[PDB]
Amino acid sequence: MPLVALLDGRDCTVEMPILKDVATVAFCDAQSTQEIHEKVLNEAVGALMYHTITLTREDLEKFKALRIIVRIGSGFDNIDIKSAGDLGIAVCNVPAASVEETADSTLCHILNLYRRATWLHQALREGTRVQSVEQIREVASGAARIRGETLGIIGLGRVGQAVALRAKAFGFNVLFYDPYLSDGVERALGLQRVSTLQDLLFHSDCVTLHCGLNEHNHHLINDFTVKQMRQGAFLVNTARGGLVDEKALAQALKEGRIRGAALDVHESEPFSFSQGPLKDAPNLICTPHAAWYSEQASIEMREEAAREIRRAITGRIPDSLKNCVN
Ligand SMILES: NC(=O)c1ccc[n+]([C@@H]2O[C@H](COP(=O)([O-])OP(=O)(O)OC[C@H]3O[C@@H](n4cnc5c(N)ncnc54)[C@H](O)[C@@H]3O)[C@@H](O)[C@H]2O)c1
Repeated sequence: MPLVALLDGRDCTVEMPILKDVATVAFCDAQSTQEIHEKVLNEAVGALMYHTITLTREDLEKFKALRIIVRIGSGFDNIDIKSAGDLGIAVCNVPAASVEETADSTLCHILNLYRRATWLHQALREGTRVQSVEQIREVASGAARIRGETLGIIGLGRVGQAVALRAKAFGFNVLFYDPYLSDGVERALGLQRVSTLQDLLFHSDCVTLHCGLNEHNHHLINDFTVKQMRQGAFLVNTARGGLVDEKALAQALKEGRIRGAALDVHESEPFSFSQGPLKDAPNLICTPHAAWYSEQASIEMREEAAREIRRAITGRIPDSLKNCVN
């Protein structure tokens, strides 16, 4: 049978029953290309991969039989799909499984910044004693009233729309910037749309990123862009690290130009509070790229990825594929 390999993973239990009579399945548990055994490079007809490994043109050229790559997730910026397309390699993803999980994690981070739950809990872990009202106000200093605040969403796709709908219920004003959507999309949803990134940053009290990382938005938030944000604004990023210049963010947090930030993604992952530009940045909440996760979402995307692999080997590429992103 054809060989299909899980590149940056070791567990294939969910995929096995779906691919049993279709392909030989093997895993590499690789963090890089040089960790992928020769057999895979030479014979692999298909590959399943998460977001922890990157495939450049050089890497893709090492596979000699590879005809399809399936990202067990939605973002495929860790792959050079254009070169994959040149090498005759179809690339697909699983766009729907974690939409709600990610939007809910986004709202969690937004609420943690406004309500300071994570920081208040920590203050308590460190032994802070809050006996009087004066003490309560001091320890919770910065906790804000949400109603009336403007939430600026950058990228109104699947997650952006889910966040917008949830945000409305807390009394947030929502605004969004998304240069690729057709006009009128904002009407059906009852949201306000702005024409440029600068307008969105200028009017938002809390900015949330929900765009895919592409060739035109690397470091969308940088030293120039950060200066266009309101004083004391919050930044939330559960989209892609690299959309944000950590150096510009660190300074901003240190200078107080940005009151706080919540990041589930970072320029360099895995993330560490002892390494990088955010080394000793104040008011920073971080999570290990886990916004997408729930037991149900994980199983859902893995079985969908498995089926897509099955369609590619049993059917016709790219005709039989449901989510090829070319
Ligand atoms: N950290 C996580 O766990 C996790 C899980 C799922 C998705 N994500 C990420 O969240 C993002 C949104 O995914 P969806 O929500 O699933 O993706 P999507 O493809 O449905 O929507 C992305 C939206 O961004 C818009 N966009 C692209 N470039 C833009 C720019 N420069 N400015 C404004 N808008 C821009 C697109 O037109 C599109 O509407 C992606 O980057 C995805 O990789 C992260």
